[PDB]
Amino acid sequence: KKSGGSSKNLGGKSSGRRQGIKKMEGHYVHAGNIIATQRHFRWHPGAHVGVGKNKCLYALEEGIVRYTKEVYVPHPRNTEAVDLITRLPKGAVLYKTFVHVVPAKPEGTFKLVAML
RNA sequence: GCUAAACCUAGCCCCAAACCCACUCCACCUUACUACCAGACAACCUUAGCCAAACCAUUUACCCAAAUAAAGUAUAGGCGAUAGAAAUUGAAACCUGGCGCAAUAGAUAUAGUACCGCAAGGGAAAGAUGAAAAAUUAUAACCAAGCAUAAUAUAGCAAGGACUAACCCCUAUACCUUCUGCAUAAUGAAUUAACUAGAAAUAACUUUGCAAGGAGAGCCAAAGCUAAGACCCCCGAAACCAGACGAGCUACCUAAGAACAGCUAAAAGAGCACACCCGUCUAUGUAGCAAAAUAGUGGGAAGAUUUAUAGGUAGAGGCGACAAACCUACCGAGCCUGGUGAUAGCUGGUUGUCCAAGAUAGAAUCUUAGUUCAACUUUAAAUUUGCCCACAGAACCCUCUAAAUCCCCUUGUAAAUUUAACUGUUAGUCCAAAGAGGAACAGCUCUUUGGACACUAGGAAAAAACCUUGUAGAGAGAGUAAAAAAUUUAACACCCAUAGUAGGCCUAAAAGCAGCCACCAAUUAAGAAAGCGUUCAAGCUCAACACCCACUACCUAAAAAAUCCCAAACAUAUAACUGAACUCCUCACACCCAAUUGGACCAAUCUAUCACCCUAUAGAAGAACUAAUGUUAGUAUAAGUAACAUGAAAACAUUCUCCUCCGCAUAAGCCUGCGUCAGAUUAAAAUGAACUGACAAUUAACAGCCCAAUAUCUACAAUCAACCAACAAGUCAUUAUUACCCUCACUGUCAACCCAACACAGGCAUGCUCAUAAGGAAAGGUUAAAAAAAGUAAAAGGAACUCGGCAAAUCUUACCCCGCCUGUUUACCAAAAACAUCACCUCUAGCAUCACCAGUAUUAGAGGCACCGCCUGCCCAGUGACACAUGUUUAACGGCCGCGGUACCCUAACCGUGCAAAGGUAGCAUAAUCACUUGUUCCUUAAAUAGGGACCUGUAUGAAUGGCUCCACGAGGGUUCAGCUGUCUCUUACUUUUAACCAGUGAAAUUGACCUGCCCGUGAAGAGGCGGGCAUAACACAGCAAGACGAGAAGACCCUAUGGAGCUUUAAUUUAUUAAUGCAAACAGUACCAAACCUGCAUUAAAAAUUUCGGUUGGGGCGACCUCGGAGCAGAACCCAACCUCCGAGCAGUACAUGCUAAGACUUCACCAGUCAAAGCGAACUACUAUACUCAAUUGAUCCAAUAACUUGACCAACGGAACAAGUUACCCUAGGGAUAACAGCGCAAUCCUAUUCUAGAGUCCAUAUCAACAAUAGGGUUUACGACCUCGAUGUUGGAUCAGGACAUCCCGAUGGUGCAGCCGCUAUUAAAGGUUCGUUUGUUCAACGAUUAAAGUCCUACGUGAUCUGAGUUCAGACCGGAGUAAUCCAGGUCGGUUUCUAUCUACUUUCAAAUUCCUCCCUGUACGAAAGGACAAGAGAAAUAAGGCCUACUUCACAAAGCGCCUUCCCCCGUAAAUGAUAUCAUCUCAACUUAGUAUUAUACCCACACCCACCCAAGAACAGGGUUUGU
RNA sequence: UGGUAUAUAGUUUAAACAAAACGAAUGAUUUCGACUCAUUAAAUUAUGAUAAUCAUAUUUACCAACCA
RNA sequence: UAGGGAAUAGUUUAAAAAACAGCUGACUUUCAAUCAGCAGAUGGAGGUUCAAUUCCUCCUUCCCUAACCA
Ligand SMILES: [K+]
Ligand SMILES: [K+]
Ligand SMILES: [K+]
Ligand SMILES: [K+]
Ligand SMILES: [K+]
Ligand SMILES: [K+]
Ligand SMILES: [K+]
Ligand SMILES: [K+]
Ligand SMILES: [K+]
Ligand SMILES: [K+]
Ligand SMILES: [K+]
Ligand SMILES: [K+]
Ligand SMILES: [K+]
Ligand SMILES: [K+]
Ligand SMILES: [K+]
Ligand SMILES: [K+]
Ligand SMILES: [K+]
Ligand SMILES: [K+]
Ligand SMILES: [K+]
Ligand SMILES: [K+]
Ligand SMILES: [K+]
Ligand SMILES: [K+]
Ligand SMILES: [K+]
Ligand SMILES: [K+]
Ligand SMILES: [K+]
Ligand SMILES: [K+]
Ligand SMILES: [K+]
Ligand SMILES: [K+]
Ligand SMILES: [Mg+2]
Ligand SMILES: [Mg+2]
Ligand SMILES: [Mg+2]
Ligand SMILES: [Mg+2]
Ligand SMILES: [Mg+2]
Ligand SMILES: [Mg+2]
Ligand SMILES: [Mg+2]
Ligand SMILES: [Mg+2]
Ligand SMILES: [Mg+2]
Ligand SMILES: [Mg+2]
Ligand SMILES: [Mg+2]
Ligand SMILES: [Mg+2]
Ligand SMILES: [Mg+2]
Ligand SMILES: [Mg+2]
Ligand SMILES: [Mg+2]
Ligand SMILES: [Mg+2]
Ligand SMILES: [Mg+2]
Ligand SMILES: [Mg+2]
Ligand SMILES: [Mg+2]
Ligand SMILES: [Mg+2]
Ligand SMILES: [Mg+2]
Ligand SMILES: [Mg+2]
Ligand SMILES: [Mg+2]
Ligand SMILES: [Mg+2]
Ligand SMILES: [Mg+2]
Ligand SMILES: [Mg+2]
Ligand SMILES: [Mg+2]
Ligand SMILES: [Mg+2]
Ligand SMILES: [Mg+2]
Ligand SMILES: [Mg+2]
Ligand SMILES: [Mg+2]
Ligand SMILES: [Mg+2]
Ligand SMILES: [Mg+2]
Ligand SMILES: [Mg+2]
Ligand SMILES: [Mg+2]
Ligand SMILES: [Mg+2]
Ligand SMILES: [Mg+2]
Ligand SMILES: [Mg+2]
Ligand SMILES: [Mg+2]
Ligand SMILES: [Mg+2]
Ligand SMILES: [Mg+2]
Ligand SMILES: [Mg+2]
Ligand SMILES: [Mg+2]
Ligand SMILES: [Mg+2]
Ligand SMILES: [Mg+2]
Ligand SMILES: [Mg+2]
Ligand SMILES: [Mg+2]
Ligand SMILES: [Mg+2]
Ligand SMILES: [Mg+2]
Ligand SMILES: [Mg+2]
Ligand SMILES: [Mg+2]
Ligand SMILES: [Mg+2]
Ligand SMILES: [Mg+2]
Ligand SMILES: [Mg+2]
Ligand SMILES: [Mg+2]
Ligand SMILES: [Mg+2]
Ligand SMILES: [Mg+2]
Ligand SMILES: [Mg+2]
Ligand SMILES: [Mg+2]
Ligand SMILES: [Mg+2]
Ligand SMILES: [Mg+2]
Ligand SMILES: [Mg+2]
Ligand SMILES: [Mg+2]
Ligand SMILES: [Mg+2]
Ligand SMILES: [Mg+2]
Ligand SMILES: [Mg+2]
Ligand SMILES: [Mg+2]
Ligand SMILES: [Mg+2]
Ligand SMILES: [Mg+2]
Ligand SMILES: [Mg+2]
Ligand SMILES: [Mg+2]
Ligand SMILES: [Mg+2]
Ligand SMILES: [Mg+2]
Ligand SMILES: [Mg+2]
Ligand SMILES: [Mg+2]
Ligand SMILES: [Mg+2]
Ligand SMILES: [Mg+2]
Ligand SMILES: [Mg+2]
Ligand SMILES: [Mg+2]
Ligand SMILES: [Mg+2]
Ligand SMILES: [Mg+2]
Ligand SMILES: [Mg+2]
Ligand SMILES: [Mg+2]
Ligand SMILES: [Mg+2]
Ligand SMILES: [Mg+2]
Ligand SMILES: [Mg+2]
Ligand SMILES: [Mg+2]
Ligand SMILES: [Mg+2]
Ligand SMILES: [Mg+2]
Ligand SMILES: [Mg+2]
Ligand SMILES: [Mg+2]
Ligand SMILES: [Mg+2]
Ligand SMILES: [Mg+2]
Ligand SMILES: [Mg+2]
Ligand SMILES: [Mg+2]
Ligand SMILES: [Mg+2]
Ligand SMILES: [Mg+2]
Ligand SMILES: [Mg+2]
Ligand SMILES: [Mg+2]
Ligand SMILES: [Mg+2]
Ligand SMILES: [Mg+2]
Ligand SMILES: [Mg+2]
Ligand SMILES: [Mg+2]
Ligand SMILES: [Mg+2]
Ligand SMILES: [Mg+2]
Ligand SMILES: [Mg+2]
Ligand SMILES: [Mg+2]
Ligand SMILES: [Mg+2]
Ligand SMILES: [Mg+2]
Ligand SMILES: [Mg+2]
Ligand SMILES: [Mg+2]
Ligand SMILES: [Mg+2]
Repeated sequence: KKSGGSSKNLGGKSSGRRQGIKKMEGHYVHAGNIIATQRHFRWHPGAHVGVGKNKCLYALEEGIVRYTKEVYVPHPRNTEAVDLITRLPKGAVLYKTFVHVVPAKPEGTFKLVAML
């Protein structure tokens, strides 16, 4: 009988992006394999780890994935990060979580091919 | 032992072969089956649609002249669904058979007959001996249901375990379907027999053959190829189209006919009133007399009347005084056949045994009742890891610094992935936990984690979701698991008090105690005062001393609903026992999940070959029925029930009694259908006969069946036809000339009769009779209960009944609304205010040989309004029409304002301003007119939501969509005087019918099976069937209607379906058709130019056609929403919903290598799409965090179109998008749904109600006489909501009548406590449910108001108790009006008039709770107690009444061997809330859940009933039957 | 019963610390008056809290309703 | 309860203008009319934009519509 009002909120129907870690600590990866996806920089690229447009971390070499805590030093051109470290107390250091790939195989080997 | 059972032929089916094709005579196209006369009418012309496309709109296979192959190829196509060649290639061919049926099969077939239908057309059923029936006292018996032989004994899904024993004991909630879940009161089923339902490609698998080849040309082939085997149901709509058949009913019309007494007036669409026509109201009837009737009452009855006969109009239609009427007994558009096995995402159904595995995140979708992908699940195969998991490791911003997860060697285990091939599931329930919404309600809704259920067992009482427990068998063995409810409450001090001082101040006063300051001090000891109190004072307590032991607790305070409480019981014998399908023991072992899937066996039948008292191995298939409101047949149940029938006596000769609705004849129709003989047949009836067989019969004068030609003639009604007067202007006639001498044939003739399925209470024209000279019988017999039906009479009253004076009686006044009037309509729920109508007005048309019309603008046609009377106002902006250059037109569609201010208020002549085409004029007005509204006032009634007259901005009155008056009329609606009455107070008596009993005959719906109880509880939420209790030998008959969610009709309300149809339109598409215009074509004439018809191509109208009308949704509608991104819910890998909470997007800017290419990866849970990228080529570069731009989303598939190419194109926003389609249905239809609303129940308790706790405030003071705020704690289930659990193959819904059952939260009556209780009246609380709780006016009302009363006129529940008991005013279909909405169809919370209420009782229950009675008033006490006065009791006692219950007839009254009331008689106990004594714990006191005493209690008292084979028969104050009483009154 | 509005001099009426209006008085003015002008008197439904705002009950207004 | 629209000088309208009203004068014996001058406005709050009656958002007042079916 008595009619009621409607909800005034629209949208909010987006689905999950299925982002996060794809390769955990100790996993074996091949060159090109995506290690992690993210919308903001939660994990930073370390050794033999590339970063794409969308902050996607991928393996540059074949090997084992490792996660570490390292000291963060921004690039001087980056003004937002450089305007933050100049306001820190003398003695403080910023830390961030980096992901690395420890290579497994060597670049190659020298083989005998002829005896001239 | 009956009924029955059983059979093998009749013939039929599919092929082959072969082309096929008459006859005695007579008759047959007119009314077919009819001997015989003047004619000329003639045949051809695209099938459409269902359906498919999941809608639909282009489109959607249908032999078309050779099997195979080419080939499902070329090609076509909303390039979708699907459709689909050819060239070319090139085979075989002996009718006489059957792994076909065998009487529900096979042809429908014993036959296109019987029968149904006007017609087209539809369309059956069944038989059974034997060699011989010229062997008929024959051919044995044994078998379905149903019965009989032979009824029954506490108790219960009917059995099982058993047992000496049938029953008694113990255990046990029918089946199918459908669901989250059914004993469910959800579906289907009476039962027996028979019949009745899974059809196939692709690929793959299995088993042979051959093998780089296979195959009996085609084709395939990187082990393939050939062959075989093995997988895809049944019934059902409303509809659509084509072609036939129908106007003997009905609607209208044509031709020529008929009927209408009597009276009044004599003029009549006049009145009274027969025949006749219609069908107003009431009752009855409701499977009937009747698929629309009967009785009574009513309307009309010389006209727009009624009616017989023949003919005409036919479904894309007709007809229509429009009711969406009627067109052969369901017309929103007929019937039949066919297309047609229409379609159905929907319901129902789906047939042998046994084992095994087996419950599922989600996405898209005109999609959420479905489907596809994924996920889960199954089988086969290959391979190698899967599950469990150690450290280490995974973010800052930030609020819960969460339980956890992700990753993961070891370890313990045995699964996992991949490949191949498939189906089903995709409508979820509770519990725990984390949360969202709602109300920190819901058996509520939405997500997540896990569990259980949808499988077994045990337990929690019964029990889907809680606990225990799972792997299957036998056992008269054992050990265990879970598993039983505990609690009982409030005593408390005694004793004593002098003084500075009335401290100071304030104050009228302030003295311990209104306020401010101080708060010192006397006495052994006592506050410049802690609580009451006083106007201020007085006055009473507390803190003090003394005395000596109060020598305490300071942890909780209640309860009430409705049929009947609910196991029975128990405080004391030593913790162990009982207890499963778990586990052990002896033996055995494939032997307990829906859908789905895999596998092992098999009945019968046919065929091949065996076999040979009924089998084997194989091959085949119409291969298996406890269920489809299934089909046919048989037989039960209801049920020997409902219902049906014959006037009397007698010599069967006749007579008597009573009806007379008639009767006789003709026409029509029918066709031998009560004449004789006979009968085994038949009626209720083993004389009669309408049935069977034979025989006979209706005789023409009545009637029917007619006529030579040509030309020609026919002005003057009828009505007693004469006066007279009319309009509606009428039914009757010849002559001339020619031709023409035979004559009585043929047919109908009966009856008790036709149309309605009937030997039907219906329908049926005319003449005479008009109450009969003709024709008929209401009672089978008895009894004389209820209820019911039809009548008669009724004391006193006289509408108090009721929605209403319905009905009955009686013979009557006045008024209002609507419509003028007679008239017409929804055959079968509406007769009316609706339609028509005289009159008025608008529009169109200047004319002839089939309508209008044999007419000509004083005409005809299309429409509106509705006689008359007074009137019909303003608007042409918009739409339309006309005219076309403006323009014209509303008696065409339609429309006809607002703001602010001013005379005290109200109002505004007036002032200011804007808009419009014009601004609602006259009039009327609380209306039949949205709501407000029961508006105000007068009349009317004792009392008025009624009615009438007025007042009235009515903001939604209003003028030919006609407005306002006024005669007459009305089965219209409303009010009323008077009278009348059984309508009512308040019923009663009698008669008839029915009824019951006897006799005869003998139905229907219904039926899972039944060995068919009550209470409470439980439960799919309302139990005869479950749990706990109570009750209980068996059995008929008559009554009742509370229940069996009783019977009946697959709900008509509501929702759903990409289901239908009707109507409307500014929905989409289209103009075939019709009309007009233009061009062309055709055609001619003297640079100009050609009539029309016809054809083609365009344009514009008209009138139509086809198709559709999205979804989500705490039912639908309205509103809102539909794609993408960020945040929270979701805290830590990923994922996660709500019509949940917030913020955003549908770009922009910079580059111009945002160039080419390419490993490896992520992925919005599928697909599609989307995303990140090393190296490399080529560039750039030595500075630019440059080498995939910044930016969060910043977006759109295929086809198609454009384009030379590159490339571009949709707010396809319903955003995975249909190339293009809206409304309405109450005129509606079909399929379903309790998956989904409205009534009811159930849950919940926000709202509502009640109580308690708290003590601010009110009450002069005074918190608790009384009332009560802010809040708190519980309970109730009467309101309004919310939820969607049972029911939509039906649970009938308001109020009232009838009868009431129950709760107490008590309205009166009773007993008590308190009072701001003097008394009389009251307020409040405790206890009490035995008894009682009125009549009236308006309203449909429940309520409410009012009038008069009462001791009181209680609150609630019982399916808002009760419709198989009633009522239908209201609500709530089909008709209609008003206002409003809309272009219209149509619609509204609106108002108004009208509108069919079925049921024969099978079961349960009940049908004498036998018998104590309640209250008011009067007198008296008493003018007493009380009291200033006014005023005015209780108790005791007495008397008289009312009601109720139970009886009776002396009188009265209705009546009369009797029954009744209006009359008379009788009527008997109590209830418990408290108030008081004695007296301990606690030596006072204290009514004591202390022992005890009293008010103060009934084994409710007693009363009633109490014997028993004379009993055939009769009588009765006894009674339905039976029974009972009497007969010492059995001629 | 329900909610929704409600209140201001003596009345009438904006607004609450109280504004204007009718009437009253007073003068100014006129030969005297009316008009006019000026001046004066005159009020917040009352109860409890915030401290002047919410409540509290009244007060009259205002619409709502058995049901099928 | 749901939904749409509106708010501009004291008043009524327009896309920051007019009209009156008001104030100041002239004309008239006086008033009115007339003539000549002067003033006054974007309900409220918040935000974008250099700039907002003119782009959005919430609140107040008022208006209109719907509030249905059994
Ligand atoms: K369809
Ligand atoms: K047959
Ligand atoms: K059920
Ligand atoms: K049912
Ligand atoms: K059932
Ligand atoms: K069934
Ligand atoms: K005819
Ligand atoms: K069903
Ligand atoms: K569906
Ligand atoms: K004092
Ligand atoms: K006959
Ligand atoms: K009849
Ligand atoms: K006679
Ligand atoms: K009729
Ligand atoms: K009538
Ligand atoms: K016009
Ligand atoms: K009236
Ligand atoms: K009146
Ligand atoms: K009109
Ligand atoms: K009438
Ligand atoms: K009587
Ligand atoms: K009954
Ligand atoms: K029923
Ligand atoms: K709901
Ligand atoms: K869509
Ligand atoms: K609720
Ligand atoms: K139902
Ligand atoms: K005591
Ligand atoms: Mg989100
Ligand atoms: Mg989501
Ligand atoms: Mg289709
Ligand atoms: Mg060919
Ligand atoms: Mg046959
Ligand atoms: Mg038998
Ligand atoms: Mg038993
Ligand atoms: Mg079955
Ligand atoms: Mg259900
Ligand atoms: Mg059950
Ligand atoms: Mg039952
Ligand atoms: Mg059903
Ligand atoms: Mg098959
Ligand atoms: Mg069609
Ligand atoms: Mg047709
Ligand atoms: Mg006829
Ligand atoms: Mg006839
Ligand atoms: Mg005629
Ligand atoms: Mg006459
Ligand atoms: Mg007459
Ligand atoms: Mg008459
Ligand atoms: Mg007619
Ligand atoms: Mg009509
Ligand atoms: Mg109609
Ligand atoms: Mg079908
Ligand atoms: Mg199994
Ligand atoms: Mg779509
Ligand atoms: Mg689904
Ligand atoms: Mg591992
Ligand atoms: Mg799913
Ligand atoms: Mg639930
Ligand atoms: Mg003192
Ligand atoms: Mg003093
Ligand atoms: Mg003092
Ligand atoms: Mg004293
Ligand atoms: Mg005092
Ligand atoms: Mg003091
Ligand atoms: Mg003391
Ligand atoms: Mg045991
Ligand atoms: Mg076991
Ligand atoms: Mg076993
Ligand atoms: Mg066998
Ligand atoms: Mg066999
Ligand atoms: Mg079969
Ligand atoms: Mg059978
Ligand atoms: Mg059957
Ligand atoms: Mg019976
Ligand atoms: Mg009978
Ligand atoms: Mg009879
Ligand atoms: Mg004759
Ligand atoms: Mg005769
Ligand atoms: Mg008789
Ligand atoms: Mg009889
Ligand atoms: Mg009777
Ligand atoms: Mg009488
Ligand atoms: Mg009355
Ligand atoms: Mg009267
Ligand atoms: Mg009455
Ligand atoms: Mg009458
Ligand atoms: Mg009339
Ligand atoms: Mg007249
Ligand atoms: Mg009718
Ligand atoms: Mg009628
Ligand atoms: Mg009329
Ligand atoms: Mg007019
Ligand atoms: Mg005005
Ligand atoms: Mg005024
Ligand atoms: Mg007027
Ligand atoms: Mg009205
Ligand atoms: Mg009356
Ligand atoms: Mg009007
Ligand atoms: Mg009108
Ligand atoms: Mg009348
Ligand atoms: Mg009439
Ligand atoms: Mg009998
Ligand atoms: Mg049944
Ligand atoms: Mg029960
Ligand atoms: Mg009986
Ligand atoms: Mg009965
Ligand atoms: Mg149904
Ligand atoms: Mg459709
Ligand atoms: Mg269709
Ligand atoms: Mg659509
Ligand atoms: Mg919908
Ligand atoms: Mg809804
Ligand atoms: Mg909408
Ligand atoms: Mg994916
Ligand atoms: Mg590179
Ligand atoms: Mg979509
Ligand atoms: Mg998507
Ligand atoms: Mg209607
Ligand atoms: Mg139906
Ligand atoms: Mg339900
Ligand atoms: Mg309900
Ligand atoms: Mg029920
Ligand atoms: Mg409750
Ligand atoms: Mg007080
Ligand atoms: Mg639910
Ligand atoms: Mg049923
Ligand atoms: Mg009580
Ligand atoms: Mg009572
Ligand atoms: Mg009821
Ligand atoms: Mg009943
Ligand atoms: Mg009625
Ligand atoms: Mg009515
Ligand atoms: Mg109307
Ligand atoms: Mg009537
Ligand atoms: Mg009835
Ligand atoms: Mg006395
Ligand atoms: Mg004592
Ligand atoms: Mg003592
Ligand atoms: Mg003077």
